[PDB]
Amino acid sequence: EINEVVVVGMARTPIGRYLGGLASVRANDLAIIAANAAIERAGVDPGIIDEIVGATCLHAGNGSLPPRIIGMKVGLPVRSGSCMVSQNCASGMRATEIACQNIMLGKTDISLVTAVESMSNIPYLLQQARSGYRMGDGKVQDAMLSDGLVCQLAGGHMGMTAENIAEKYGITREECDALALTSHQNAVKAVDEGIFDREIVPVVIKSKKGDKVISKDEHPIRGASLETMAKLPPAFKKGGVVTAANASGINDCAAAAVFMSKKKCEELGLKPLMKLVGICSEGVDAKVMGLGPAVAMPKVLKQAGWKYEDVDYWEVNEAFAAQVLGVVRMLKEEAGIELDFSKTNHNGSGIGLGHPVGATGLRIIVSMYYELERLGLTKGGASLCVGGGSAMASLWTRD
Amino acid sequence: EINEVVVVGMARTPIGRYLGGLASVRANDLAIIAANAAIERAGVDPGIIDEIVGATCLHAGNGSLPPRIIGMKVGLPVRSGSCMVSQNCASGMRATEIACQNIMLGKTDISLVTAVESMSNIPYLLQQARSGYRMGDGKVQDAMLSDGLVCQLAGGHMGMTAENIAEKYGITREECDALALTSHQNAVKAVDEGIFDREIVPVVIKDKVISKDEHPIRGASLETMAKLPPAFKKGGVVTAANASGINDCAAAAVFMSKKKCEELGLKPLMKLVGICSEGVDAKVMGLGPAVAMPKVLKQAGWKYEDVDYWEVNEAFAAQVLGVVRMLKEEAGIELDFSKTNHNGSGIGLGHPVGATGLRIIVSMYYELERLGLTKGGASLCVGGGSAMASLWTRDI
Amino acid sequence: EINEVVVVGMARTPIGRYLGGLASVRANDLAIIAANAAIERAGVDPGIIDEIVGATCLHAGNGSLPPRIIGMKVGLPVRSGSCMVSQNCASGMRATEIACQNIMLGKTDISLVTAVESMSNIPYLLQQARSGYRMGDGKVQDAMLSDGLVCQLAGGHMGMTAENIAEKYGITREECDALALTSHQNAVKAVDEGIFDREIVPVVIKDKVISKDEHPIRGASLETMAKLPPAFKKGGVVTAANASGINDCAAAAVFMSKKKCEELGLKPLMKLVGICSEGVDAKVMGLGPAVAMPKVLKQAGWKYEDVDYWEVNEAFAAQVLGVVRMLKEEAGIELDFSKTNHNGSGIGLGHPVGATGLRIIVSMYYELERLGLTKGGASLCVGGGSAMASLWTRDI
Amino acid sequence: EINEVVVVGMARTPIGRYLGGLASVRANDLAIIAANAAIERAGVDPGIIDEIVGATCLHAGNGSLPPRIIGMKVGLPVRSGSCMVSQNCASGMRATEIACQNIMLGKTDISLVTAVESMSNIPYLLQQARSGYRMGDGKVQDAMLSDGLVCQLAGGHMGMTAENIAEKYGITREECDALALTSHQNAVKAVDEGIFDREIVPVVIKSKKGDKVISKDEHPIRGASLETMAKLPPAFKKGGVVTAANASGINDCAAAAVFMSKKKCEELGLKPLMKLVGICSEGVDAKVMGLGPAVAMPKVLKQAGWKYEDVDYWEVNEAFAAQVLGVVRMLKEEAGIELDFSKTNHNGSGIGLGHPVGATGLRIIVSMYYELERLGLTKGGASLCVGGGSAMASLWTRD
Repeated sequence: EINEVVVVGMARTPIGRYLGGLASVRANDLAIIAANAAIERAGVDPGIIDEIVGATCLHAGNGSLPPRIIGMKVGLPVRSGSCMVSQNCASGMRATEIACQNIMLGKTDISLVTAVESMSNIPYLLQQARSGYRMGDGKVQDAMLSDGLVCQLAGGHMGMTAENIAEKYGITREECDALALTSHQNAVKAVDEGIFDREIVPVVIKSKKGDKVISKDEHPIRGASLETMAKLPPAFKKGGVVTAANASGINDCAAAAVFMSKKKCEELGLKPLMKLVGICSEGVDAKVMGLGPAVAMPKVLKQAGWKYEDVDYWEVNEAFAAQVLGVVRMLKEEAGIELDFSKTNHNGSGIGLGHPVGATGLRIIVSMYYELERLGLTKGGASLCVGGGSAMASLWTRD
Repeated sequence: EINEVVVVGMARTPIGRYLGGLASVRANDLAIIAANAAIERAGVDPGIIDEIVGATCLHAGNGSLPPRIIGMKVGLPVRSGSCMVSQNCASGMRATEIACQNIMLGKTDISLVTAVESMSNIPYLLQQARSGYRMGDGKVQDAMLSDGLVCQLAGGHMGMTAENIAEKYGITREECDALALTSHQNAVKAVDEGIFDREIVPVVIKDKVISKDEHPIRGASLETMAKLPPAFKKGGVVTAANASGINDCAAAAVFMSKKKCEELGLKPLMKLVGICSEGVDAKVMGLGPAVAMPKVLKQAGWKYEDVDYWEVNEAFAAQVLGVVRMLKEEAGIELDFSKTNHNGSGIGLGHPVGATGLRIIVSMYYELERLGLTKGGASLCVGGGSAMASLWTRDI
Repeated sequence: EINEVVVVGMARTPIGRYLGGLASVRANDLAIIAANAAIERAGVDPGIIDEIVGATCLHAGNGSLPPRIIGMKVGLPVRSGSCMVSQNCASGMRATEIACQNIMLGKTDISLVTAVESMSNIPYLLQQARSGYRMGDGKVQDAMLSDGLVCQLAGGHMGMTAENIAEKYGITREECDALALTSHQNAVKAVDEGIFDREIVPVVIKDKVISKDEHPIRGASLETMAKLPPAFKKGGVVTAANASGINDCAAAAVFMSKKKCEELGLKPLMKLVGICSEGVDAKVMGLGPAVAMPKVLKQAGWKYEDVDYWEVNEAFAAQVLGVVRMLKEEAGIELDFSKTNHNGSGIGLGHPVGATGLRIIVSMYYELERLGLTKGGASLCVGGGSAMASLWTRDI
Repeated sequence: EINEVVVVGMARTPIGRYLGGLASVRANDLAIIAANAAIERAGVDPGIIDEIVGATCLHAGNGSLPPRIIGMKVGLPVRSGSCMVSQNCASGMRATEIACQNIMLGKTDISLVTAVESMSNIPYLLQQARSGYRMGDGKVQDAMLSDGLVCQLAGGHMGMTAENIAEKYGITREECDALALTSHQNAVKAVDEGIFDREIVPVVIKSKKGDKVISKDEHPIRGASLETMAKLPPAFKKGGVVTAANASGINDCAAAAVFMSKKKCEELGLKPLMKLVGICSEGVDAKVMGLGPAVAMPKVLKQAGWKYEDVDYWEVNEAFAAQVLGVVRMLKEEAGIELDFSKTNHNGSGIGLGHPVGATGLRIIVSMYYELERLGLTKGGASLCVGGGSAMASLWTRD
């Protein structure tokens, strides 16, 4: 029969601003810092880790199979496995599943999962450079948009799909700005109070004149007020309800985690932090991808036999304020769920802290656990929508 | 209670030459052709497919999560799952594992796997364009190399790790050119004989049509191989002819739990027996198969002799000759070439990286079917070192 | 006291096709070949040449002040002067004027003029690369168009200004295709007959060699011209075949004061009589010659009848038919095609922009020499409108 | 016989910093501002100007025959001539010659000369984009270097040729920094005192929130001291004497001038500012291009029958401090000239004010005149070295 899987170490870097504090740190070097932190915290010798499952949305520019580069540099054995997975925003959560199911089936005993996105260092593409443009102008493409944020099925930017959710359920700019403010404010609150200090591993910038250190998330807007939110123009559509402040940002980050079979963790005398309960995907139409969590969360709860009210804390990534309010509505209408804001996103989410696409899937799992630990809770869950529709959700317990 | 996994449909496009007959068709449309072919050969309604696991080495330029695009265009339901996986050369073989483990654990009942590489359409990269070059020249990088064929751990192109194996085992070029020739000739023979016509779905150009593998060096002679200069090292044994080629191709397969196939009334073609990864040092990643094949065999309770036929990709002639030998010295295996790569391999037919991992699986089965055999296996080395191997049986 | 100006040596390379036989040779090395040819045909020691006036339309990609590089490689003394001039299509004809005015005023005694366009090697531009794109797609611009063929004043490609002339004078396509055909056929005839062998210096490829003009549409028929679609306007009279082509070529000439040529014991080939510019509105820049030819004729005291032969570049069939007519209506000139463009022109032989201005001068002379004639003239329209014209005589 | 030529109007924009105040103004729009200023100051109807001779070093990116665009936009008649000339740093001075010799020979009566270089907006090149890179990496080239500052004949940057002059004549870092300081200090002096206000025409940046105006040259280094000059590292060679402070800068600018036959200026009742006396080129080896002025200045003086001491004021462009000190030496050794620093570059030159390559050739002529006018002098001269060697010099008088 299948093994039980546990998490033994978890870490993430700060979430940097687009072209901000971490713009000088390429994705692989952020992954190495987060991976080393998780490995040390677990107390496992990197030489016995069986594989690395690396998550990222934009491979381009980071070399041949970056996860193999990241694994070898943190000391994985050359015998270890390596692969790179992408499910857009849920990349880190799908890497977690792939690794855990490998452990479930006995294929591995210890698996490293890295999730990273350095959106400040995504290159531009020259599509016709190989065979030549022959004649006439072409396009030098921003890969972060053409290969990531701009969905072909949706027809435009992710923000447009949030506008669809606002239209369908009739969400207004006032409701979006209200929710968005709390995220910026909650994020500001937790950042300055040091709530993220435990999970964070700092990133050190090796400047020539000196040596700077990034230890704090830097996306949230300080001094946000309900009237300041109302002063921003629409960011993606004329008269659209989505703005830069009520929409998740563009950001850099890397998260990592060490997973293990329950019995391997016991053999090594290590401390299991929490146990995988469930994890799965479930899609919605690309044009309303934001509602994915409203179908993934009930599904994973069914697979595990839990009721929504059983989960002690939730980390539901806020891609856009309208997107969240659409999830609340769909969860009330087509599910029997009244989203418990008192046990969900306590310290801000994507809107306030940012959305490093490739890292976020695992980021919210890391943050979920450490919030459980700070509040002495037991059962946690994390879900998030995905560009294209295929959303994910996962459930965990601290035994 | 763990579910049995069977393959109901498989397809692949012809293996086009670098900048050749398929250069005008992008990766996504190549994957769509193969997937539609595998779907109709399985005879399943694409509306009930639970997920797509898409393999490719270079995502750059192909849009947002191509596997989601590929799935929706071939008719997957919006509730289906989607993801992109890369294990360099074995990407197609890892996507298979991922989908098969989803079926093993009951997460899904029907999973579509696509594996594609359009190396003719890999874009070039401008790394400093976003923040600006400010002053001074920059680099317009060939992503095919910087993000694929050139490995930092190995210190250079994949061909250097082939040269490293040559030095380790003192493999001369004559052995490299001799193996390469038989790979080119075998590919030419099987292409002209139409052996690949069953597995192939043709690519229509919007009105020309490509339907034959076009990489094999025709008229290859023992001595034409000797006149070519080394390609990656001064005085090295690796040449363009005895090295795998750069190519375009797409392969697809529809997997299912055995209970689902019976319920739907379809015919399982072969059942998964074993699948696994196992790595070697990046400097000699070509030796990967020599550790992955004995492992998957041990995992499955199979001895090497049980396998009727193997599809073992030839990344480089020196690499294969190193695998033949490491298997002899550190394993108890004398590689049986009479039961391995009958119809040319990576050297003769080409190496469309993203698709190869699954391509050899497809070629494996149809050779089992053509020879009335039962047990088959496939394995391949991987850039970086993490090789893979798999075992299958038609005796469901 | 103003000095008399004579031409002692002239040369030109074959007119290669866009991305054709000369695509591998850059502008500078094409100019070096022509210049060396003109130098030895003049029989002058390049060490005493006082300056080089280099013409080209697209400097981008050819290094720092190419004319200085060209001069030093063909053996000009370091004390020599150097400069680059551009009047789009007439660049070669303006460089000639500049050098001839330097000789007229005693500033120099020997001036070398090179005129080159390697349109196959014009680079693409990244306008935002320096400061950064920050976010969002950008443009990779074809400089050949943005910095040359596409004119902002005219509102579009050079072909639209040809269409504008067609509407102004109601010129149908049948007239355009008919003139185009004779230009293609005449070019084919003269190419095969070796008439251009005297003026041509062949280009050696490092070991193939190009020596014949390769643009003429062979087997051109009245009805093949009618099946081609319009190229620049919906329902427009301009097609690729009746429009001038994109090409590569270099021409060179060594000018001298008549007193210097006698002092050195060399043979003057022809003497400058008149040269000037005169513009028209950019929207109908093709009509330029209809104002530049009567002006230079008036400037020189020559009537049109005095000129034995003309080389008038054909930018577009409609453009020439407009020039023929504006010359009739506003000037007293009925353009004598029996004494104009005997051996194909821009439509048949191509339009290597930077070189054309001087190329037609070279072709003019050798036709005068081939026919034993004396007085010659050359003129051409220019992107933007500032056309030029010149008059020459072998009766020094 | 040949006509006498006069200048009737002159203007230039401020010299902006590389990527500085004028980085948003493309070369053609700077040329239009300078051209309109010169035309208005001359008091000539633009509809009768016979031609425009446009000077610039880097055409790329500025459209089809920019001088024709610039001429039509300032109101030249469609009958007028147009052409673009380049002699690297002497581009503006060669455009002046071409136009003047056209007037000398009766080909034109009124000629507009524009000289511009917007080095902040020089594009990058993709050389193999047309036919394709086929396979392997290429180079995305900085055209300002590959097509301008980097000389193939010299083997490297212009700064290297200045190092050759320092080596040949044994010029030391101390002598270079001393001269360079005075240029920065003299430039600072004249800028703040408004000495350039007459010749300058301001450039207006049409920002959205507001409207900013550039009216002052912005290259000179404020607070320069002899010890601050000694603190900068070599900019182009190990242990080289050339630094960013003692080397001319990278800058944006446009200058323009209206030239006329003496008799055409009289017919229109206009005021001739000064009369062309002489103008010519003379080259030196590309590897020591800096010494060009030491051979061009004596030559033009011979053509005109003047002695060096006859010139009331000189504008000799300082490309590099070592380059100038080499000119002083060559003028003393191979010419009989003791460079009169008391009548040369009173208000700083290329080192202090900057070196917009395409505009400088005419810039120093404009500045030369207005310094003559401020000091009530009569005879002026302007010369400058050129990348590759072909240098130029010109002589003028206020009658």
